[PDB]
This record gives sequence, C-alpha cells and structure tokens, in this order.
Amino acid sequence: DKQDTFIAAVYEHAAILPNATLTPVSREEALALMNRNLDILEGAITSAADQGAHIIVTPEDAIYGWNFNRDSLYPYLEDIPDPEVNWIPCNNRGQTPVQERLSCLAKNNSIYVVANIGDKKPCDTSDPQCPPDGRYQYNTDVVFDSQGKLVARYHKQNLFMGENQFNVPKEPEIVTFNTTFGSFGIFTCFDILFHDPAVTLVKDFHVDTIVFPTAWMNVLPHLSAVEFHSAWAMGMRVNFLASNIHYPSKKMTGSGIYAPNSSRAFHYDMKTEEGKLLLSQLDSHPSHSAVVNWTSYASSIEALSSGNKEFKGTVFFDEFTFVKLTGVAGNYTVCQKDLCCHLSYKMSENIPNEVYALGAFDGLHTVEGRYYLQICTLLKCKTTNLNTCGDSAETASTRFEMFSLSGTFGTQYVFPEVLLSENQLAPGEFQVSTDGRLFSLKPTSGPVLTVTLFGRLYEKD
Ligand SMILES: *[C@@H]1O[C@H](CO)[C@@H](O[C@@H]2O[C@H](CO)[C@@H](O)[C@H](O)[C@H]2NC(C)=O)[C@H](O)[C@H]1NC(C)=O
Ligand SMILES: *[C@@H]1O[C@H](CO)[C@@H](O)[C@H](O)[C@H]1NC(C)=O
Ligand SMILES: *[C@@H]1O[C@H](CO)[C@@H](O)[C@H](O)[C@H]1NC(C)=O
Ligand SMILES: *[C@@H]1O[C@H](CO)[C@@H](O)[C@H](O)[C@H]1NC(C)=O
Ligand SMILES: *[C@H]1O[C@H](CO)[C@@H](O)[C@H](O)[C@H]1NC(C)=O
Repeated sequence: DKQDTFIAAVYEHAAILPNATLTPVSREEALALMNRNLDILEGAITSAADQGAHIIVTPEDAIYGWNFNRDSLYPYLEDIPDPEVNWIPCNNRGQTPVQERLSCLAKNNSIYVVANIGDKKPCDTSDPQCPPDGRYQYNTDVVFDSQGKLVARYHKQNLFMGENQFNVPKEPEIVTFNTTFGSFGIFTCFDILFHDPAVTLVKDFHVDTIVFPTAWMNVLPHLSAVEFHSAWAMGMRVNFLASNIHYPSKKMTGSGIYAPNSSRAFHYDMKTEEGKLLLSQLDSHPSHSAVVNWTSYASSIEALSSGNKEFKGTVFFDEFTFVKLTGVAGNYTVCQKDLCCHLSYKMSENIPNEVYALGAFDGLHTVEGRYYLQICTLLKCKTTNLNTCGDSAETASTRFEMFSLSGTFGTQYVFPEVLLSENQLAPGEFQVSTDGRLFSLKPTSGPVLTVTLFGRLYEKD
C-alpha cells in the first residue's frame, strides 16, 4: 500500500532525571521515573499523530537520563528480544512495562515510534566475554510499527567516554526496517562519526531514511548538532530524523528533519528549558544529487594564491594550517599534507573587526575519539587575534555574496556544513556540485560562522 510521501516528527525532550542515590533503586521506583518521562513523550506522540505523522523519533537517554554506573542502571533495564520473535507488547498483554507502554503509544496512535531505552542480556559464565557481574547492558534503540509490533532493535556500537554503564556489542549491528514509506536504518548519537553501522547502512543497504536518537554535546565550529547532522544527511544523500535531548546546561540542543538537498525543520534553543516537536512532509524515496567526486574539481586547477602567510590554529584540539582572508573578495588556496583547500568568495561588506580564515587539516583526531580527518573550512575567527582562529564562536555579522569551496580529498565520504550566526542553518542557500564544489546559490540570509567540507577516512582510523 506504498506512499510517495510521509510526515516525519522528531521531539527535542527536556528529560526528567532520576534523583541521585548511593544505592540502586528498586525496579518499582525506576519505573515510576520512566513513566513520568513517558507521560511527556506521550504528549509529543499524540500531538504528532494528530498532525498526520507516520513516524516520530524521540531522543537518546530520554526515558531515564545519562548519570549511571553499571549497577544503578540495572533496575531500569529490560530484556529486549530480537524483533524476529514477532511480538506486540501491547497485546501480549509485567516484566517489560516500558516496552508495553511504547508499543501501546504506537498502536493507540497508529504511528511508528522510535525510542531509546536500555537492554539487559544476562550471559553464561562459559562465555569468555561475559562480564563479571553476569550480564551485558546495552544502549538500545527500539522501533514499534503502527500496530505496536517491535520491528527494530539496535545496540549502540560506539560509546562516548563516560558511558561506563554500557557494553560494546561484539559485532556491529546493521539494523533496518521497512515501511510503506521507505526503507529505514538506525543508529545512535556518536555513531554518525564512524563507518559501522552508519555508513554501511547507506552504502550497502540503500536505506532511504535514517532515524537518529541522540544526546549531543555541541562543539563549535564543526560539531553543533544541527550543523553536522544535516551535513551528514546531505553527504550520504538520505532523509535524516534527528531527535536530541534538551539540556542547555550541558550544551545539548539541536534536533531536526533533514533531506538530501536541505534542512526541512530544525530547532536550536539554549535559552529556555522547554522541549519541542518538529514536523515535515518528506519523500519516501528522497531526491538527491548523483554521486559526487569530491576531489575532481579541486585536482583540475592550480593554486588560487601563493606566497601565503600561513599559520597554525587549533580547531577542536587539531592543528590546522590557516591563511587570513584579507580582501572583501578573493581567491585563496591552502594545503596541509595531501589536502589542498580552494576558496573563492565575496562578502556582502567588510565588517571591520571580523577576521575570516581558510583552514586545512589532514590528520588523525585523538581527543575523546580516535578517527582520521580531512577538513577544508572557512570560518569566522573568535577574535581578531589569529591565535583564536578555530576556537568556538557563537555569532558574526559578515554576510556573504558568494562562496565556493573545494578540496583534494582522498575519501568519497565528505559532509558539507554551513552554519550561520546564532547557530542557524542555511536551508537551500547552497548546494554541492558533482565535482565537489560547495557553492552558494545566493547571498546568505545571515552572517556566516563557517562553511566547511568535513572529510572522513574511515580506514586510517
Ligand atoms: C526493504 O529493506 C530490506 C531490508 O530488510 C531490503 O533488503 C535488503 O536489500 C539490500 C540492498 O539491496 C540487500 O543487500 C540486503 O541483502 C537485503 N536485506 C538483508 C536483511 O540483508 C529491501 O531491499 C527493501 N525493500 C525494497 C527495496 O522494496
Ligand atoms: C492503549 O491501548 C490499549 C489497548 O487495549 C488500551 O486498553 C489502553 O487503555 C490504551 N492506553 C493509552 C495510554 O492510550
Ligand atoms: C575523480 O576525478 C579524478 C580526476 O580529477 C579522477 O582521477 C578520479 O579517479 C575520480 N574519482 C572517481 C570515483 O571517479
Ligand atoms: C578569483 O577572484 C577574482 C576576483 O577576486 C575573479 O575575478 C577571478 O575570476 C577568480 N578566479 C577563479 C575563481 O578561478
Ligand atoms: C525526588 O523525588 C521525590 C519524590 O519521589 C521528591 O519529593 C523530591 O523532592 C525529589 N528530590 C530532589 C532532591 O529534588
């Protein structure tokens, strides 16, 4: 009974956290908490369904929060079976009340629900990987169809540092589920930065859409949630439904609905403590650019400047090679090892006290994650001191008339980011060519913070 379009929802949830204790709570108390969160999510699910939604994603850790060790978490966990068990928790019919409730919300509102809860998998002592305390504990995405049937279960593969209360699956779980409105894949938060499963789902299973529960700490200039999540969508050419936690206190905010060509809806709010429901109609099999050769253009030309005054700047603990942008227009090129970044630009006007720089990085990131990068970035320097180029910067005043950025990337996996002052996306104000140029389509609707090509060489990790 296939459909050409569908309405997506994502909910940015202000989580109710458990009270702290020095000793593990009872299963009855842990449920109490989870139900209070569930009461809220029910609000979002009811509303979204009442607005035509076919699926809704809720965030990671949205039901019990993120402050845990292995034991304090345990009473919140449930044993979550393989969808292949072929089971509708609402109907049948106890020891899995969270799953029952989720299944009922999906059924009573006739809507796919996607949530993050915790799975426990008690293991045998024969299993050499079995933890001393007798069980695996996984961070677990679950999906329920509009019948309430469990159709997907993904265990998070790439844990962030601090997630000591969870285990890493022995093997990467490549999890999909199909619908009348397309083929979906799923992964969680920090997974987006790695090859398994996120890349494989797209490259090898050809999913139309990704659902993506998350709790994401915003790190400028390149990893604000909305900024990076939408760029991934665009780079991998998929619909992308990012449901983030709302917790400004920890720089967590940035949910949205992204299509290959543009953001469709986004929310970023650091000023209040209320959550947010987003909606947008999408195409089941979404329209996208044909395959991009990212090095094609940048390798066909000679350097746009030389005798450069280059310098080192620290962008998120990585040492880039920069060059100041002097004119109100200009063309520059900057290299580092195998990467050459080419920028042509023209500003709307020169804001006197705002410096921009074009930067190149080719190397291994190591802080709070070990992964290999290649990056071209135009960015606004925090201050007029060039030692601050690469440091986090909230706001700007310099609009741009045009830009065109490209690099000699040795990866086919590059993600085009653009971010405007006050952490605003620039939907449909740019596009990517077949040969790897990221170029403006018009004058920017606001001041620019960065325009970046975020490359990623998964093998060199
Ligand atoms: C619906 O999704 C299923 C996955 O359940 C798709 O089947 C996979 O297709 C990929 C890519 O063609 C194959 O490499 C896999 O072998 C298939 N599944 C598995 C589990 O390995 C199916 O193509 C989708 N339905 C369509 C296109 O109508
Ligand atoms: C949901 O559906 C079940 C089906 O039996 C119904 O009995 C229950 O009262 C409903 N609960 C909610 C929260 O809608
Ligand atoms: C991209 O273009 C370059 C020439 O600029 C070529 O050598 C390279 O093989 C191309 N890559 C692909 C995947 O077509
Ligand atoms: C470089 O920029 C100048 C203006 O600064 C422009 O006229 C020229 O055509 C550009 N060359 C390119 C993009 O190769
Ligand atoms: C935690 O929960 C109890 C009720 O279960 C509430 O009355 C109390 O105020 C809360 N504790 C703190 C420190 O806020």
